[PDB]
Order: sequence, then structure tokens, then C-alpha cells
Amino acid sequence: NCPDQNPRLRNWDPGQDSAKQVVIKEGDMLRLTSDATVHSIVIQDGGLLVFGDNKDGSRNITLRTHYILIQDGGALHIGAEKCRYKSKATITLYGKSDEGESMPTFGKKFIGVEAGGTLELHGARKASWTLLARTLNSSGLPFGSYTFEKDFSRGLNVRVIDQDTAKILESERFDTHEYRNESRRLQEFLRFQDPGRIVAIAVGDSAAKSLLQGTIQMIQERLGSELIQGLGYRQAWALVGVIDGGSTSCNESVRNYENHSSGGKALAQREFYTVDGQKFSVTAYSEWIEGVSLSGFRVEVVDGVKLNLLDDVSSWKPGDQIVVASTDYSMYQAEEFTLLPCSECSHFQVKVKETPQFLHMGEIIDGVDMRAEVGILTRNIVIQGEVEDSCYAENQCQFFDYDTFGGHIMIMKNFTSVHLSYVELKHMGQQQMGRYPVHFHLCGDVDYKGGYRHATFVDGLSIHHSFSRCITVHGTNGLLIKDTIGFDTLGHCFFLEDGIEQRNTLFHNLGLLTKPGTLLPTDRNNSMCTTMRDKVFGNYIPVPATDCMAVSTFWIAHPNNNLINNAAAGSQDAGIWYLFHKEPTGESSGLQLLAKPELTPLGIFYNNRVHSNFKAGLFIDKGVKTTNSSAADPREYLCLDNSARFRPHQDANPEKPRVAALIDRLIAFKNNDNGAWVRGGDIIVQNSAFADNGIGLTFASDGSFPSDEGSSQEVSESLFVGESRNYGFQGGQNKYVGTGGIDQKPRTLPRNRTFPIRGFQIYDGPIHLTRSTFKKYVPTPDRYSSAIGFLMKNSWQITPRNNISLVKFGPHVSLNVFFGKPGPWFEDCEMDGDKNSIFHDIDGSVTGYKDAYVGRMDNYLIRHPSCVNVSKWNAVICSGTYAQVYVQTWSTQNLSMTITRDEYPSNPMVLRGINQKAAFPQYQPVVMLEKGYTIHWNGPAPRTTFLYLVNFNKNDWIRVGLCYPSNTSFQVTFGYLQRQNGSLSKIEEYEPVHSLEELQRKQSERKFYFDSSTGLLFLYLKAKSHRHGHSYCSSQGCERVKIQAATDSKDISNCMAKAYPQYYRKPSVVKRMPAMLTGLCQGCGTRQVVFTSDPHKSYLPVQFQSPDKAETQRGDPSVISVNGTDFTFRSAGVLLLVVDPCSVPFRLTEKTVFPLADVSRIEEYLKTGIPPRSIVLLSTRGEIKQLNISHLLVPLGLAKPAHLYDKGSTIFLGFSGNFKPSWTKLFTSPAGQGLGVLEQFIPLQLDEYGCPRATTVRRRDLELLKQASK
Ligand SMILES: *[C@@H]1O[C@H](CO[C@@H]2O[C@@H](C)[C@@H](O)[C@@H](O)[C@@H]2O)[C@@H](O[C@@H]2O[C@H](CO)[C@@H](O[C@@H]3O[C@H](CO[C@H]4O[C@H](CO)[C@@H](O)[C@H](O)[C@@H]4O)[C@@H](O)[C@H](O)[C@@H]3O)[C@H](O)[C@H]2NC(C)=O)[C@H](O)[C@H]1NC(C)=O
Ligand SMILES: *[C@@H]1O[C@H](CO)[C@@H](O[C@@H]2O[C@H](CO)[C@@H](O[C@@H]3O[C@H](CO)[C@@H](O)[C@H](O[C@H]4O[C@H](CO)[C@@H](O)[C@H](O)[C@@H]4O)[C@@H]3O)[C@H](O)[C@H]2NC(C)=O)[C@H](O)[C@H]1NC(C)=O
Ligand SMILES: *[C@@H]1O[C@H](CO)[C@@H](O[C@@H]2O[C@H](CO)[C@@H](O[C@@H]3O[C@H](CO[C@H]4O[C@H](CO)[C@@H](O)[C@H](O)[C@@H]4O)[C@@H](O)[C@H](O)[C@@H]3O)[C@H](O)[C@H]2NC(C)=O)[C@H](O)[C@H]1NC(C)=O
Ligand SMILES: *[C@@H]1O[C@H](CO)[C@@H](O[C@@H]2O[C@H](CO)[C@@H](O[C@@H]3O[C@H](CO[C@H]4O[C@H](CO)[C@@H](O)[C@H](O)[C@@H]4O)[C@@H](O)[C@H](O)[C@@H]3O)[C@H](O)[C@H]2NC(C)=O)[C@H](O)[C@H]1NC(C)=O
Ligand SMILES: *[C@@H]1O[C@H](CO)[C@@H](O[C@@H]2O[C@H](CO)[C@@H](O[C@@H]3O[C@H](CO)[C@@H](O)[C@H](O)[C@@H]3O)[C@H](O)[C@H]2NC(C)=O)[C@H](O)[C@H]1NC(C)=O
Ligand SMILES: *[C@@H]1O[C@H](CO)[C@@H](O[C@@H]2O[C@H](CO)[C@@H](O)[C@H](O)[C@H]2NC(C)=O)[C@H](O)[C@H]1NC(C)=O
Ligand SMILES: *[C@@H]1O[C@H](CO)[C@@H](O[C@@H]2O[C@H](CO)[C@@H](O)[C@H](O)[C@H]2NC(C)=O)[C@H](O)[C@H]1NC(C)=O
Ligand SMILES: *[C@@H]1O[C@H](CO)[C@@H](O)[C@H](O)[C@H]1NC(C)=O
Ligand SMILES: *[C@@H]1O[C@H](CO)[C@@H](O)[C@H](O)[C@H]1NC(C)=O
Ligand SMILES: [Cl-]
Ligand code: NI
Repeated sequence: NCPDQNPRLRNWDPGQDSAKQVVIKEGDMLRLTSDATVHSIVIQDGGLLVFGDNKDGSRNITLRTHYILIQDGGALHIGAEKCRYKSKATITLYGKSDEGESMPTFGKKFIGVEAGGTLELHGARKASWTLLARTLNSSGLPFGSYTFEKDFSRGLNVRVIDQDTAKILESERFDTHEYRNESRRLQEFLRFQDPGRIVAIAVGDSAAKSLLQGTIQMIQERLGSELIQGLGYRQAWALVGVIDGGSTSCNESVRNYENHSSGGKALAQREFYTVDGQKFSVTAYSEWIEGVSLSGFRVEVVDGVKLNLLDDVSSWKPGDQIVVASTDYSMYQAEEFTLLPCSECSHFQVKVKETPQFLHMGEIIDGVDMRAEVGILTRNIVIQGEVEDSCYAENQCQFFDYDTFGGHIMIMKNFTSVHLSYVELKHMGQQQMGRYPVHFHLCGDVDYKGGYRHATFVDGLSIHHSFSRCITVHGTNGLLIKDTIGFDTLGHCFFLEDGIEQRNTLFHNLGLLTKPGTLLPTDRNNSMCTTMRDKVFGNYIPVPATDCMAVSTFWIAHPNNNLINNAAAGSQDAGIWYLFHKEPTGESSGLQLLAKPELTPLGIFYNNRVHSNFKAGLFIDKGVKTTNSSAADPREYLCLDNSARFRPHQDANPEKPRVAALIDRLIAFKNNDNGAWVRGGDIIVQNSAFADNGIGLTFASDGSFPSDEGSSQEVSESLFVGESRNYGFQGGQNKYVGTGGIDQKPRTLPRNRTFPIRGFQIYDGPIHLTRSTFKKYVPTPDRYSSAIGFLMKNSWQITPRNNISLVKFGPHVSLNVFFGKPGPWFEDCEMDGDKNSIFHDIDGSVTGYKDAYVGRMDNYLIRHPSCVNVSKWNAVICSGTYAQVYVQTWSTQNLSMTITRDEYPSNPMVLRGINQKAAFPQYQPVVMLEKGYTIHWNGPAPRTTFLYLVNFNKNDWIRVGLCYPSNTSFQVTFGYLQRQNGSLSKIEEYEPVHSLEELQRKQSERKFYFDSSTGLLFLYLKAKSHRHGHSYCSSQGCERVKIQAATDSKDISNCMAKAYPQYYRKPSVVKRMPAMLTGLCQGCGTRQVVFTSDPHKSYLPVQFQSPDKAETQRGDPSVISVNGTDFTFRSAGVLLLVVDPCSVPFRLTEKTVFPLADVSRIEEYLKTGIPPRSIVLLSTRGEIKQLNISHLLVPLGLAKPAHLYDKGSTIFLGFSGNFKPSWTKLFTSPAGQGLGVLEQFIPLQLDEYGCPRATTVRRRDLELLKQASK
């Protein structure tokens, strides 16, 4: 099975001749056995070059070549998919851009597969990437590294160290030189110390002058010091001991004072273990150097740092490198680590050499899986480009101060077999077009539709520190990419080029640190986009937001592609970008689309993660300018064009039915702008969680009529979070930090500190927000945070069909909805869209009114006297029927429309139009059905106007009164406007009447009344045909009315001086009010309690509530919540829950509560009463003195009998069994302070627990993997 175990292989050894060219032709079945340096290698005519492997994995081979050119049946094998390569091989691609000559199709520094070429590489199978099963605070410690040093801190400097957490509890300086009162506060300091607290001391300047014998006795007693009895003048001394630890828990030293020097330091150092197995050393010192008396401490991690992971990583080896991602807004918080030899590590742990500088989440935070991804980079098959210490030549050096010209791999069409697996690709790619670390160029169908038995696959590579892209797909369908890692590369990491690439499946792939590039406009950052005008027209200055700044980790230029189990852990702009090309571009720019892209239904999208990005997590909009730079459109070719309207239909056929695009199990957090932006017709986002984003989710469509007739936009079974317990880390270019909304803690923020954080944004529509839950949305005095809101600075449409249903709000959600105010982010808040903000509360889950509509407070076109003023939301709650009217005006530009309802004439609405850049500006206010309005202008009357009835049911109607000069003839026509072909069908004319009263009798007749006194052209707008679903227009078209005026009066057509109070009617109520219902519905919210990226493993949400003294007086109980079960208890004592770890849903086998009296009986029950393999949940309440259980916690998980002590409450989660999980934890506190509200997540049905495998765990992801294969 092995390719090197081929007997026909000759052993090869060419030498070190950088000018020796090599050609492997027919019969040349060579087996490389030693390091080599040749100019080139060309494998052709059936030649074979296999790397020689060993049964043990020791033969380190390093090839070095200007290039390798595989073609015409030639083969290059480094192991086989069945008999994999075991030693460490390396192919170094060298040669500068301007050194020697270059190839025609290829550049230099490459490995190039051609037609019929065989490139077969298969490295050592390792584990690609998993998640942190435990968090990792900076500097390796739970509460961080302490370093201190100061000159002339005279006296006895003291520090206390929590023996379980290595936290600095107290820091004090007792001037036992001058003041005898100080040697007295020092002795009383050591009397009230908890036993077992690590203590360190260091003489500052000169102690031993006012020091008392009662204190020197206390030091010898509490800490086991043998030398304190004889401290002297200007004598340095440092100690590190354990309170009540006897003499053997102590380590001390001393130095004399001679010739103004101590001849060296006086160091005291011991090692301890956190209760988490992490080792740390407490260090203290005091010395004299030529006169200075320094004194310092250092509490730091020692013997490497032990990391916790989700899955088994036994395949990782010392001397290999890994990477831990950012769990904060700045992607530059990802870090590199080198694996230490660890004999004491389990299957879910390794040891890293370095000290972490940042914070990396390893827990599920408030139901959102914020665990940091962790991936291995070192392989045994390496293909690397040779680079320089700094930039050179015209390799884009004004932007990069380093070499950006490495190697690249390139595979042409009609090849034989490409199968790359477990290969390391360092310093690959060039800043030249087509030169990418793995470049599949125009290969066509490469699966069962192209003729490949083994579909061409890329399995678990490692492409890091590359100079352009990571893997590029150039006009290739059906490719597979699996378990691959792309780190610190330029331009879009994973790249779908021309927008024709379909059937490609991306499974469980990871991408970090996607930095700006210089290739495409979309790849450039703000500085590069304003510089490279070499491809723009004339003196045009490119705009860096509308044409560039589109750096994405996953660039999907076509939707028919399957994205599963991936994770975009950081990017300069976006994490996953789905976009659409109007017609094929690039080198594929030519063949006609037989299925235009923005009509093709989305492939699979299931269980993805996106975080650490500045512009978006998942983005679905925009296109590429499919035209070169010209005089009518000077934008660069392939820049960003916001004129793409997704609208998926069957077979990409707009005459055929709609096909919804499913966004499933998206997890997205710590994004600076949007968590997800999705536009078009028929999109359903479900089972998704959004957290710590500036805006959680936004649904778009079009600004006038929807991009696809009948466009529903659903979000169901989702979860939103505002400011979770992921306080982030103020570092790694984290540009924003502020005050939390709830706890008012220092945390990192997405944008400026006054940005109103938002959960869901309403825009365009029609949008169905259902069965979703919002948590932790509190505003600060700076910003107006809210759960549900609207898009800022909106001027377009908003429909009253946007309904929010079955939504649940958390206890820390103070502002359910908000409509904006004049401020820094809303500006006027006075544009055409801001004024017409509205949604529909179907069931009464948002406002407490079954079937009620909500809009902005000062919008008087929707108000009847039964409404409820709401000032906090800046809104108003009412009920009725509502639609919209679109008013197009010609002949007059920059015109501002003023429309008023008769019933509230003192409250008109001045609109400013929609096309203040085009020639046909329309105005789109929202109205209440079966009412009368009037319209007036800030200028002369338009000679032609169209009235569209949008969202009208049959027989729904309003009366309208247009202001015209007293001197006008009219000609009014109705018709059905067919959206498809611009034709007007079934046209009817209007006939005048004598009075407003005669037209009222003829309400369903095509009649109009003109009041020459006021100038009002009255008529009735009534719909004849029916609607269907959510389409804005009727069955037989978009009903519209056309009014052709004939006048020469240039006067401001504003009749309100004359129209009222002549046509005033007393305000009435068509649809009356219900009553409130503060008390949530049964069913409100999302069914799922926790959203993880391993949906197959069931996670048990557990939540505690241990009040304090002011709350125990006020009566608040102590509660242990399990999946939503409040096991309440208020007696002073202990509540112990025994949960079966194999039951899903959980089966709690025993609940027990121990009073303060029978506290002594918990010793016994813990020793025996706990069934084997049983999850222990335990929380106390009140002053519990002497809990002789400090030692009884270790078999359940702990490392050493930690010290709760005193009378403080405690909370513990453990396991009675052989295994010792990573989630086991403990929370101690002083009495009366309590523990507040914490939240843990316990996985269930793990084979570590000792549970049987009832059935095979239904991995829904892998089912989508085998379905999309064939
Ligand atoms: C329908 O009725 C309106 C209203 O006319 C009313 O009744 C008469 C009796 C007068 O009292 C008016 O003041 C009332 O408002 C008519 O509008 C006015 O029409 C008259 C006659 O056409 C206009 O008087 C002229 O105005 C000229 C100014 O406009 C000219 O100059 C500009 C300058 O650029 C030029 O661009 C434009 O094309 C015009 O040619 C003025 O030069 C001239 O000497 C004469 O006085 C009066 O100005 C009109 N009002 C306004 C606001 O313009 C309508 O004309 C009438 N319909 C039709 C079809 O005629
Ligand atoms: C804007 O300018 C860019 C250049 O900066 C320009 O891109 C060029 O487009 C042409 C499109 O024809 C590309 O030419 C192709 O070259 C490949 C091989 O290199 C050929 O195989 C292609 O022909 C195939 O397609 C035909 C149609 O089916 C078949 O009949 C034929 O037999 C072949 O199968 C094609 O000739 C050219 O490579 C690019 N160049 C670059 C640098 O991208 C772009 O077209 C300009 N914009 C517009 C709108 O034209
Ligand atoms: C633009 O596209 C629109 C949508 O395709 C066109 O809309 C029109 O919509 C009406 C609906 O009110 C269609 O009415 C159809 O009526 C036929 C009945 O005719 C049948 O019988 C006669 C024999 O008497 C036969 O000659 C016909 O071919 C039919 O077989 C029904 O079968 C339909 O279900 C439907 O009710 C119109 O047909 C339809 N127009 C067309 C051209 O189909 C709009 O007309 C288009 N405008 C332009 C300018 O092309
Ligand atoms: C914690 O509490 C949660 C409360 O929501 C639990 O989550 C849900 O628990 C219910 C328990 O009834 C599960 O319902 C199961 O559904 C599966 C699958 O059938 C589904 O599909 C069919 C149609 O094919 C439909 O008719 C069913 O109603 C289901 O919707 C069945 O095999 C079971 O018999 C049972 O009906 C939910 O599926 C589950 N929600 C999920 C998994 O998202 C949770 O289990 C509790 N325990 C934990 C988290 O450990
Ligand atoms: C490790 O993670 C923890 C948890 O987020 C971080 O702990 C926080 O550290 C800050 C230090 O600036 C504490 O602020 C101060 O705490 C003292 C002691 O109670 C208090 O008297 C001050 O008023 C101030 O609040 C903060 O309390 C603490 N978190 C909590 C919940 O108390 C820590 O910063 C992370 N990193 C390291 C290196 O420890
Ligand atoms: C790749 O090679 C195949 C095989 O030669 C080409 O497929 C065609 O296969 C049919 C089978 O009946 C032959 O009759 C044709 O002569 C083959 N060639 C052509 C041009 O049709 C295929 O065209 C090749 N593709 C490329 C891009 O070279
Ligand atoms: C938003 O509300 C509209 C109107 O209330 C809903 O449209 C109704 O849908 C039902 C189907 O369940 C139809 O039977 C009714 O005829 C529709 N019109 C009504 C009640 O006036 C719509 O389903 C809601 N959701 C969306 C996304 O539009
Ligand atoms: C309700 O709010 C509007 C908005 O300004 C205000 O004009 C009106 O007086 C208020 N009425 C009541 C009864 O609060
Ligand atoms: C429990 O521990 C305390 C230590 O504070 C000790 O005094 C007491 O005697 C212990 N309990 C029993 C029953 O000995
Ligand atoms: Cl209970
Ligand atoms: Ni290519």
C-alpha cells in the first residue's frame, strides 16, 4: 500500500547543486532518500518521485528547489492516503522575484501540477482544532501574575496569597523600624489570618528596631520562621510561608550589610498548586546594591501552563506549535504557543511554554459557546517559501516592511489526482495574482461529475504566515476542504473567485487573522484603497467603505456551496461573506449565465461560528462591479457594488417558486458592527445565538418594493445577548472600553462608548421575528441600549407587516424597544424612514397588548385617542389596520412633501423624498386604513403623480385630498402595474363629482371631487384584487392611480391654510383597545436553553443564586436552577442535588437540604450516600461555622483541600467517580457577602462518566456531510 515501499523505486541522491536541473521522465521511478538542492525538478511522461519514509518516523528530508513542475502522468508522492508519512519532510521553495528568470503561466518559487499531473501528499494524522474546555485568564493564573519591586519601602513589606487561586488578597507595609505602634498592627494582622494562606515578607529598608517580641513570637508561630529571632540593622530578609503550616511550609534567607552591599539578594521561593492543578511559585526578595534597599515579590506560573481542551489531543507532540484564538472584539488577541513535554497531562490537556498575554474564553457564557478555538500548526510535511528580513524591489513595499514573496502551489485542469492532507504551508503565496498557497485554477468539476473516483479533497492542512489568500478556488466545482487551518494571511483566506463555483463543501475549517491585502479592491484597507488608483478612471479618488474594506475569512462568491462546522475566528472586516456576481467575471468572464447567481438557492449552512471581526460575522449582500473603469462609472473592476438583491428560486428561475435559504445554528459573538446582515427574499435564521455584538441580526430586502414578491424574513428559536460576562481584554488593539450596563464593570466595547447596542434591527421587511429570547440589555447614561430596534439614519421603507411574535425578555432587559432620539448616532432622527418606524405585536409578547401596532411617538398619522403614550421607548402603542402609500412626483426635484390626517391637522408630516440624487423622488409614508388625509408641498404642485396601494387587503381604503392650485384641470387614471414587464393592465378612468358627499356615496366608484376654494383634489384609494401572503401587491398587479395636472401656477401648493377646519372630523377609533397583560405567556421564547457548536453533546444549564445579608433580611431565597428548575430553599444550611449524568433530559435522583443543626450529618452522606457516577450540586446559605468538609471535596474533583473557612457561603459542582472533569469548581466568599448569581454548563452523556452508548450519537452535521457528497 505504501508508495515508498514500491520495489521499483531507485534511491535518489543528487547532491547540493543549485544549478543542477533535474527531469524525471518515463521509467524514472525514483525514491528520494536524502536532503538535496537542485535548480529545478520536472516530473513528466510517467516519472515518479516518492519521498523515502521510515517505519519509525525519523528520516528527516528537506528538498530545496526553484520549482517543481508535475505534468503529463508524472507523480509526486509523500506517503499514501492508506500508508501515511511518518518522518518530517520539507520542501523549501526559494528564488527572489527579481532573481533569475520566470515561467509563463507560473511565476517562480512554485510547485505546479498540470494536465495529467499526480500530486499525492499525506502527512501524519493529527487533530486539527478543538475548543477550550476551561477558560484561560492572562498570565496563566486565575487572578494573574503579581510583580513588585520598590526602593526604600522601609519596614516589613507583607503580602498574602490565596493558596487555592494564587490571588493577591492583601498588601501592607509595617514600619517596624520607627514606630512601635506598627509592630503592634503587624501582630494583630497575623492573629486574624485564615489558616493556610500563603504569606510572603521582605524587609524594606531596615527593620528590627521597633519590632516587638510578641510579634517575633507570632512570626515563628504562624509561619515556622527560624531566623526572625535575629533581624538586625539594615539587614535584608525575605520569607515565603504558609499560615499555620509549621516549619516545613517555610523557606527563608538573610544577607548581611557590608561595604554598602549585601553581596547579593535574599530570595525566598516556594512552589504551590492552584486547586486547578496549575503550579505557581511565590517569590520574595530584599537586597542592598551599593546603597539601595530594594524589596519585591513575584507570583507567577511555573512548570508550564496546563490547558484544558474539549476533545482528545494525544496526537500533539512536544516541539509542535499551536494557536489560541481571540474571544474579544480585536482579532489580534490570538496567540501562538509551543507545546511542552507534560507527563502529568490527561487526554484533554497539554502544556505550553509561553505566558498568555490576553484573555481566552473557555466556558459557555450566558448560553453562548464562546470557547476559544485551539489549533495545531506543526505537521511533518512542510512546503514553505524562502523569504527575506525586509521588503525588496516592487513587491509592494510601501505597505509591507517585510518580504511578501513566498512559494505557491497551482493545479491546472484535466489533471490526474490531487489529494493533499496534513501538510504545513508556511510563508506561502505571493503578492502577485494567481500565486496562492493552494491554488486550484480552472479545474472544473473535480468530483464524481468530473471523472475523479476519489473526489479531489484537501484534508487538514496548516497554511499560516502566508502572503496572499490561504486556499483559492478558481472556477472549480465540487471540491472538498476539511479540517484545515488558515492563520495570519493576507487578503481573503478562503477564496471563491469568479462567482461560478458551486457544489463545494467546507467542513470544520478554521480561519484566523485575515489581514488586508493589495490584490483586489475588496482586499484593501482604508489606506491602500485611496492609494492604488492605477486601475481607476481619471483622477477618481476611491471611497474605502463602498468599494473596499471587504476582507473576509470565508469569501463565498456564489451561494450554491455547503458551509458546515466552520469558524471564522477573526478578520480585519468580515468572517463569512456570501456575495453575488451579476455575471461571471475575472477569467471566467465570458460564457453566458444559464442560471444567474442572485437567483440560485443557498447550499448547506449549519453550525458555524464567527467572532473577533470589525465589520460583520456573517454577511449576505453586495456584489462586485462587473465592469471595468469608465467615464460613467469610474470605480475599479471587482470592487464592492451594493446593487445585489438575493432572491433564491427553484432552478434559478424567477418564474418558478421561492426557495428559502436556511441559516442554521449560527453562533456569532464579539463583532464590532454587525453579527449578521442578510438581505433578499425568503430567509430563515433558526437555532442561532448572538452575543456581545454591536448589532445582533439585521434583515434587509429593498427600499421600495421587495426584491422578490412575497419575501418573508424569519428568525425563530434564536437567542440574543447584549453585554455578557465576557468582559473582554483591554489589549491587543481593542479600540474600545467602557462601563457595563448591568454590573457597571470595565469591559471592552464594540464601537464608541455611546453607541446604542442593539439585538435585532428592523429594516425593509416583511420580517417575522418569532420564538426568540433576549438577555442582558441595559442602557448606561451614555448609550441607549435596547433589545429590538431600527436601522439608524433610515430614509427608505418600513412595512406594518413586520411582526414580532412569541418573544421573551430577560430580567436584565430594561428597554425592550427604542425608536431613537436626536443624538450622536441618530442625528436628526428625522429622515423618511425614521418617522415611519413600525412593527406588529401579534400576541402581546412585546408590549402587553394582543394584536397591537407600535410606532414612533410623534407619528400622528397612526394615532387614535385610545393610544398609550410610552416615553421610555419613545413610541406609542395602538391597534388598527395599516398599509403604506408610495407617492411619486415628476417635474419637481428637492421637493418636500407635507401630508396630514384630517383628524389631527395640528400634526402634519414633512417628508423629504427618496431620490434626492435621481429625477423621480417618491415619498412612502405609512397610514391607518379607512381614514382621510391631505397632502401639501414645499413648492409648486407636481404636474403628474402616482399613488401606489401597498399592503392593502381587498376593500381596505383611505380618502385622500391633494392640494392643487384653485385653477387646474385634471385627468386621473387607474391601472394594474405588472411588476414583471412594466405594463399597465385593466386601465380605468375617473369621473368628477359635485361634492365630497357625492364621492362618499360613490366610494367604490372611480370618482374624484375637486374643491376649487381650498384647492383639494379628493378621491378614494380602494383595492379591488386580493393579496397573497406577504407580497406587497395584489393578485393581478400593483394597483396605482395616475393624476395628470395642467397648471402654470408656480405658487407653494399648501392648502392647509384653507383646507382646515373645513374638513376636520372629530377623532374616532376604528379598532378599539384591549388591556395589558404583564405576566408572560406559556410558550414565549426559544425552546433551547444553550447554543453550542457541538449540538450532539447535551449541555446541562445550572445556575445558582446565593444572596447576601441585605437580601437574606429582605427574604430573597437561595436557589439552584437546573435547566430551568428552581429548587428553592431559604433555611440556613446546605442544599445538595444529586443529578444522574447519563439522563437527557436530566434526571435528578436525590434532592437533599441540610439545616444548620444537622450540618454534622453532611460529612457522612458525602462519604457514602452519593451513588457512584452522580453529579453533585451544592450551595449553602447563612453563617455555617466550621465546615469540616475541606478535605471531603477532593474525590469529587478538587486537587487539594481548599479553604472555604469562616461563615461564608460556598457553592460547588463535582462528580463521584474515577474520572475528574474540567468543569469542577468552587466559589468561596466571606460571610454576609454571598456569591450573587453565577452560571455553569455541565456536559452530559460523556463516555468519561461511565455511561452506555444507547444509540449512535446522531451527528446531524456528518449527515449533511454524506448527503452533499453525492
Ligand atoms: C391658473 O391660475 C393661476 C392663478 O392666477 C390667479 O388669477 C389671476 C387673475 C391673478 O390674480 C393671479 O395673480 C392669480 O394667482 C395662474 O397663475 C398666474 O397666471 C398669470 C397669467 O399667466 C401670471 O401672470 C404673469 O406672471 C409672469 C411671471 O411668470 C413668467 O415669468 C417667469 C420668470 O422666469 C417665466 O419663467 C415664466 O415662464 C412666466 O412666463 C409675469 O412675467 C407676467 O408679466 C404676468 O404678470 C402669474 O404669474 C401666474 N402665477 C404664478 C405664481 O406664476 C395660471 O397661469 C393659470 N393657468 C394657466 C394655464 O394660465
Ligand atoms: C476588465 O479587464 C480585465 C483585465 O484586467 C479583463 O479580464 C480578462 O477577461 C478575458 C475574458 O475573455 C480573459 O480571457 C480568457 O482567457 C482564458 C485563458 O487565459 C481563456 O480560456 C478564455 O476563453 C474561454 O472562454 C470562451 C467562452 O466560452 C471560449 O469560447 C474559449 O474557447 C475559452 O474556453 C478567455 O479568453 C482574460 O484572461 C482576463 N484577464 C485578466 C487579467 O483577468 C476583463 O474582461 C475586463 N472586463 C470586462 C467586463 O471585460
Ligand atoms: C406581464 O406578465 C404578467 C404575468 O405573466 C402578465 O399578466 C397577465 O395576468 C393575467 C391575470 O389576470 C393573465 O390572465 C390569464 O388568463 C388566462 C386565460 O386565457 C386562456 O385562454 C385563452 C383562450 O381564450 C388562451 O388564448 C390563453 O392563452 C389562455 O390559455 C388564464 O389561463 C391564466 O391563468 C390567467 O388568468 C394574463 O394571461 C397575463 N398576461 C399574459 C400575456 O399571459 C402580463 O400580461 C404581461 N404583460 C405583457 C405586456 O407581456
Ligand atoms: C432541558 O430542557 C429542554 C426544554 O426545551 C429540553 O430540550 C427539549 O426537550 C424536549 C423534551 O420533550 C425535546 O423533545 C424531544 O424531541 C425529540 C425529537 O423529536 C422532535 O421532532 C418530532 C418530529 O420529528 C416532533 O414531533 C417532536 O415534538 C420533537 O420536536 C423526540 O425524539 C423526543 O421524544 C422528545 O419529544 C426537544 O427536542 C428538546 N429540544 C432540543 C433538543 O433542542 C432538554 O432536553 C432538557 N435537557 C437538557 C438540555 O439536558
Ligand atoms: C481574570 O478574570 C477576572 C474576572 O473577570 C478579573 O477580575 C477582576 O479584576 C479587577 C482588577 O482590576 C477587579 O477590580 C477590583 O477588585 C477589587 C477587589 O475586590 C475591588 O475592591 C475593586 O473595587 C475593583 O472592583 C475585579 O473585581 C475582578 N473581578 C471581579 C468579578 O471582582 C481579572 O482582571 C482577570 N485577569 C487577571 C490578571 O486577574
Ligand atoms: C480533458 O480530456 C478529455 C479526454 O481526452 C477531453 O474530453 C473529450 O472526450 C470525448 C469523449 O467522447 C472525446 O471524443 C473528445 O475528443 C475529448 N476532447 C474534447 C475537446 O472534446 C476534454 O475535452 C479535455 N478537457 C480539456 C479542457 O482539455
Ligand atoms: C404578519 O401579519 C400578517 C397580517 O396579520 C400575517 O398575514 C396573515 O397570515 C395568515 C396565515 O397564518 C393568513 O391566513 C392571513 O390572511 C394573513 N393576513 C391577515 C391576518 O391580515 C403574516 O403571516 C404575519 N407574518 C409575516 C411574516 O408577514
Ligand atoms: C402624548 O405624547 C404626545 C407626543 O408629544 C404629546 O403631544 C401628548 O400631549 C401626550 N399626551 C398625553 C395624554 O400624554
Ligand atoms: C471540626 O473542625 C474544628 C476545627 O475548627 C475542630 O475544632 C472540631 O473539633 C472538628 N469537629 C470535631 C467533631 O472534632
Ligand atoms: Cl423543589
Ligand atoms: Ni487560478
